Amino acid sequence: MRTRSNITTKNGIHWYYEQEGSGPHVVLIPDGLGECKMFDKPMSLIANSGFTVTTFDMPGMSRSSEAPPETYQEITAQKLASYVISICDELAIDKATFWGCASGGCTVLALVADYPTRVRNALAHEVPTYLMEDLKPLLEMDDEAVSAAMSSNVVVGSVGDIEGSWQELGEEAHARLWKNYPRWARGYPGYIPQSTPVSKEDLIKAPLDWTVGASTPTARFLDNIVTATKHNIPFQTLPGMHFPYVTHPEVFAEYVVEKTRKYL
Repeated sequence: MRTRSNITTKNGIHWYYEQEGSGPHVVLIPDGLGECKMFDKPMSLIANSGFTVTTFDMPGMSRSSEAPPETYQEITAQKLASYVISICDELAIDKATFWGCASGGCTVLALVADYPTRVRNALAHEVPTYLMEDLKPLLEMDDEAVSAAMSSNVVVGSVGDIEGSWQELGEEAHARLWKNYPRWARGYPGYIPQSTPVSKEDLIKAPLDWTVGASTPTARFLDNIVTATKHNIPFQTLPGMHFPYVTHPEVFAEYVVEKTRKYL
């Protein structure tokens, strides 16, 4: 039931998307790197609970790399939500549950803020509200091969596994990732965190549950816990850190299907 296809929305982004299952829609928005191979394992498990799961590579990244620059430069949470709604329209996805980590978490919050009608329920994980110190070196590195190396060693710091779950993403996926690192570095950390709608009025326009990785240092996403606690957004930790769908696919699937059926 795992269909793979491509499609172009009228904003010019030539997406690569995947779908599997039948039931209510559950969309898995990738993180900054925009590689939906990271959803390959848990997507089948989420679909096996009776849901149509949709995922895709993000504009300018991986197999969605055929996109205009603005879609991967000076990126805001509102730009990304605009792009996610466009493919959602093209796939007749009327309303869905949205997952998003990091930059994808900004996207879901922007979806709740500006497209609440379209979200049955949102789940955000480790959303950046500020520019993190260990990201600053990556910001405006002109050599793209140095940028990829430096970016890739900041990202594996954020992955919470050192025994192959990162490696078995494949060599094709890690090749696509190698081109993605410099493009993400130059478009996201200097532009997406300030745009994240964590406004008190913006978080309640739709159901939202919030998570942080159980093993990341408290100071990193402390703002996420305070923001979520100050506005009765349900908050919880998942295993691992920044990529729980990569390091803990089964527990991640149970969380996703638990939170979606709770609003069905």
